[PDB]
Amino acid sequence: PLMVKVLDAVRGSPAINVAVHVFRKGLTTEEEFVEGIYKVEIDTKSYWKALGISPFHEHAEVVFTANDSGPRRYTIAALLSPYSYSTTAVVTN
Amino acid sequence: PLMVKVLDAVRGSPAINVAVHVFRKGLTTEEEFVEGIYKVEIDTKSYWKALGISPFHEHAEVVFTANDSGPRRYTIAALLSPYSYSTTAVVTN
Amino acid sequence: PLMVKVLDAVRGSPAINVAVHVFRKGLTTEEEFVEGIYKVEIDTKSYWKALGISPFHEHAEVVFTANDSGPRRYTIAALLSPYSYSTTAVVTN
Amino acid sequence: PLMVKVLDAVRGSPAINVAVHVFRKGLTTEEEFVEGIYKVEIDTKSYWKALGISPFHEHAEVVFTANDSGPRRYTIAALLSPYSYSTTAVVTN
Amino acid sequence: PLMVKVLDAVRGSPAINVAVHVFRKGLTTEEEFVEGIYKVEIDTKSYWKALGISPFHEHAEVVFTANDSGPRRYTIAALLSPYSYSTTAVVTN
Repeated sequence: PLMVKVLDAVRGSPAINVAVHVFRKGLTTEEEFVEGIYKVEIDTKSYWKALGISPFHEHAEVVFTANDSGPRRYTIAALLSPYSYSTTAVVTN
Repeated sequence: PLMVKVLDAVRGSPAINVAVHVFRKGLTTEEEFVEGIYKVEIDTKSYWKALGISPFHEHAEVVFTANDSGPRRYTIAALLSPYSYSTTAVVTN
Repeated sequence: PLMVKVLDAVRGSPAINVAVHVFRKGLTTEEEFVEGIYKVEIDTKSYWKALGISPFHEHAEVVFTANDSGPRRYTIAALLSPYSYSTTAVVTN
Repeated sequence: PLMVKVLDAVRGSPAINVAVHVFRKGLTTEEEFVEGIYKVEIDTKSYWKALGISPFHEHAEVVFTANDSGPRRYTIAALLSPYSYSTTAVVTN
Repeated sequence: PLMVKVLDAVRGSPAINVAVHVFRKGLTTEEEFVEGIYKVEIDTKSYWKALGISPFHEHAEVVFTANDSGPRRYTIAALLSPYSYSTTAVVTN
């Protein structure tokens, strides 16, 4: 037998985030997985990845430059954060 | 036997996010997976990926430049955040 | 037998984050895993990864430069933080 | 037998973070794992990783430079910190 | 038999962080592990890792330079710190 009980009875008004997982049993390889159920990515960067099998093999002249700059703003009040009977505000005077 | 019970009885007015998964049993390879059920991507960048098998193999002259700049703003009040009986506001005076 | 009981009875209005996992049994390899259920990535950078099998094999001339700069701001009030009967605010006078 | 009971009865309005895991039984290899259930990454950097099998094998001339600079600010009030019947604020006069 | 009871009865409004784990039984290798359940990484850097099998094997000329500098500020009020019936504030006059 295998029984899983989550949140059988609720009487009020809650704020919930539920994730239930029950299991019974060349260059990049991934198999038989679960990735990023409740996931947040903000300002994620990747430049070079898995270029090939034989890149720049013979007499390569490469100049690599990466500039991250400038005015960038990120304002968040609640992130993966449930609330109940509260007050949430973002004010920019 | 295999029984899974989630949120059998609800009496109020809640705010819920539910995700239930039950399982019974060349360059980039992925197989038999679950990816990004509740997923948020904001300002995600990727420049070079999986260029080929033999890229720039012989006598390549490459100049790579990546500039991230400028005025960019991201304002979010609630992200993956359920609420009940509350107040949410974004004000820009 | 295998029984798992989580949050059987609730009488108020709470704020919850629930994650339940029950299990019964070339270059980068990953198999049979669970990754990043409740995960937040902010300003994550990766430049070179898994370039290939034979990159820059013979007589390579490479100039690598990585500049991180500029005015960048990240303001967050609640991150993976549920609340109930409270006050949350982000104010920029 | 195997019984696990977590948070059977709740009478108030709490703020909770729950994670329950029950188990019954070339270059980088990982297998049969759980990684990053409640995980926060802020300003994480990686430059070179898993370049290949034979990179820069013969007569390589490499100039590597990594500059981290500039005005960058990160302001967070609550991180992985649930609260109840409280006051949370971020004020920038 | 194997019984585990955590937080059977709650009468007030607390702030909790719960993590329960019950178990019954080329270059970098990891297997059968649990890593980073409640984990925070701020300003974590890694430059070179797992370059390959035979990197820079013959007559390599390498100049490595790593500069960490610039005005960077990190301000956090509560980190992995739940609170109840309190006051939390970050003020920048």
